[PDB]
Amino acid sequence: SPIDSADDLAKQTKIEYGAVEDGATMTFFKKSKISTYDKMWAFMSSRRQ
Amino acid sequence: LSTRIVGGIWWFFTLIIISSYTANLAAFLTVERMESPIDSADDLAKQTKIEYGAVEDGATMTFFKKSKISTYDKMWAFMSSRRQSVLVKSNEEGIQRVLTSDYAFLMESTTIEFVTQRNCNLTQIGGLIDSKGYGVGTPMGSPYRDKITIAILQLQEEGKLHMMKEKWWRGVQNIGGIFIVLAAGLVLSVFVAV
Amino acid sequence: TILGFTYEIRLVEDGKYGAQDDVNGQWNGMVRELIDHKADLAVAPLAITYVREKVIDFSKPFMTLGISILYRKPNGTNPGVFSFLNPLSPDIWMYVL
Amino acid sequence: YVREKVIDFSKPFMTLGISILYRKPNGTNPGVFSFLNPLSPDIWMYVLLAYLGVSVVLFVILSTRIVGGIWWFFTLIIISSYTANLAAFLTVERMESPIDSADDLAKQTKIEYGAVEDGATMTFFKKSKISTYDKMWAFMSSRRQ
Ligand SMILES: C/C(=C\C=C/[C@@H](C)C(=O)O)[C@H]1CN[C@H](C(=O)O)[C@H]1CC(=O)O
Ligand SMILES: C/C(=C\C=C/[C@@H](C)C(=O)O)[C@H]1CN[C@H](C(=O)O)[C@H]1CC(=O)O
Repeated sequence: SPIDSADDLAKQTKIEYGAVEDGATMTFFKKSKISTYDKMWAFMSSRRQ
Repeated sequence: LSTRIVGGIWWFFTLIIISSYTANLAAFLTVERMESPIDSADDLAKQTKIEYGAVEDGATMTFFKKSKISTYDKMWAFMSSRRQSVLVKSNEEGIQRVLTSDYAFLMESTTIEFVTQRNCNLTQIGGLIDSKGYGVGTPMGSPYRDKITIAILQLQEEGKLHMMKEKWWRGVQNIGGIFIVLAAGLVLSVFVAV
Repeated sequence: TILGFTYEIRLVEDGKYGAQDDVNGQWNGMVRELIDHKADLAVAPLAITYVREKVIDFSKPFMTLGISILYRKPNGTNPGVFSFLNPLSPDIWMYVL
Repeated sequence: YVREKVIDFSKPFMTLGISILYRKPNGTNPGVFSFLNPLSPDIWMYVLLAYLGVSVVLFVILSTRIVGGIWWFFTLIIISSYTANLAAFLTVERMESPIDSADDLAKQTKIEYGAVEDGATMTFFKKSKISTYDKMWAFMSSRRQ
C-alpha cells in the first residue's frame, strides 16, 4: 500500500531511505529506543555508504 | 454472416468486462480479508500509527520503568518519548481520548470491564500483562492485618466481595440491492410488455 | 464487623496516589499522607508498587487483576447497491452505456 | 554449563535436541456434511426467488430479449461475486501455511507456544542471542503468567 508513515518505511525495505550523515539526523534515532526508529537506524547503518 | 461476428465480438467484449470486474472484486475481497485488527500487546509494541498511553505519576508507569520484557520496554520508550505530548493524568481523560482520537488506553481490567458494561462501543485487548493486586493497608496489631487472609478471604469465599463486584458494574446488502434492481427490471419489462 | 472501630472517611489533601520526585527523593501523595501526622497505619494500596509495599504493614491484596488495553472498536457496512460503485470510475459504466 | 559448573556429569549416553510437538493438520476435513463450506444460503434463497419471478414472467407472457438480458446480467454478476469470494477464501487459505520451523512459529502469534517452567529449554531460550529465538523467548516471557 501507499506508505503515508515512517512505520511503513520501517516495514518496507524495497524503497531505500536515509538522511544526512551529521547533525540532528542520524543522531535522533541512533539514541532512540523506539522499535520503528531503531529498525530504521539499523537499516540506515547497514547502508551507511 | 457478419452479424454472427458482431454478436461474438459483443460476447467476448462482455466476457472481458466481467473478467476485469471479477478481478477487481477478488482483489477487493482479498485485501479486505487480509486485514487484521489489534489482538495483542505486541501490536502496540510494534505499530506506532496508533498513539497510546496510561496514567501519570507511577503505578503502571513504574512497571514500565522497571520493565524487563523487552517489548514492554519498547512501549515504555515510546511512552517516555510521548510523555509531554500524548499522555493523560486521570482515567476519564484517556477514555474520552479513545472515543475521540485514534487512541488506546492501558488500564486495569476492572475499569475496562466497567466501561465496556457502560458503553458498547468499547473493547478489551489482551490478557493480564502485569499481575496486579488491590487491597487495604492495615495498622500494626490490627485484627484485619491477619484477617485479610482469614475473614475477608472468607467473605471472598462466600462471594460477598463478588456480590459487591456483581452489584456495582454487574455485566445480503449489495446482493439485496442487485435483487431490487432485478425487480425494477422486471417492472420495466412488464411496462414494455403492455 | 471484624473489629468494631470508628472511622471518619475523608478526602486526601493532595488528590494523588503520589510517587516520589527523583530530583528530591521525598515520596509524596498518599505515601506522604502516612508520614505527615495523619495515620502511621497504611490506608491506601496505591495498587501494587515495590516501594509502596515497603510501607508500614502493607496487607495482602484481596483483589487480583491484570493490565490490558481499552480500545474503541471499528464498524462499517455497505448498504444499497455497490456493484455500480466500484473503485473503478463510473465512466466505465458510461462506456457500457 | 549452569549445571556443569556446580555438579559433575558423565559423558552422555545419548544425544538429542529440542523440537516442536504440534497437532497433525490431518483432520477438520471439509465436506458437504459440514455446513457453510460454500457461501450463505440467503443468496441462494434470493436466486430461488429470482427463478420464481422468471417463471412468473414466462407464465404471464423484444420484451423477452430484455428479460433474458436482465437475467443474464444478474446471474453473471452473482456468479462473478461467488467466484471472487471463493478466490479470496482460497487466497487467504494458501497465504497461511502450516508451521515448518521455529521462525514460522515466531512470525505467527495465533498459535501459542511455550515450554516447561524454568527447564533447560527455557533457560536456553533466555540465554539465546539469535533473533528468532530471542523473539520466541520474548513471546514466552510476555505470556509467562
Ligand atoms: C543538512 C544539514 C547539514 C548538512 C551537512 C553538513 C554542513 C553538516 O552536517 O555539518 C543540517 C540542517 N539542519 C540540521 C541541524 O540543524 O542539525 C543539519 C543536519 C540535519 O539535517 O539533521
Ligand atoms: C489516576 C491514578 C493515578 C494518576 C495520577 C494522579 C491522580 C496520582 O494519583 O498521582 C490512580 C487511580 N488509582 C490507581 C492506583 O491506585 O494505582 C491509579 C491509576 C489506575 O491504575 O487506575
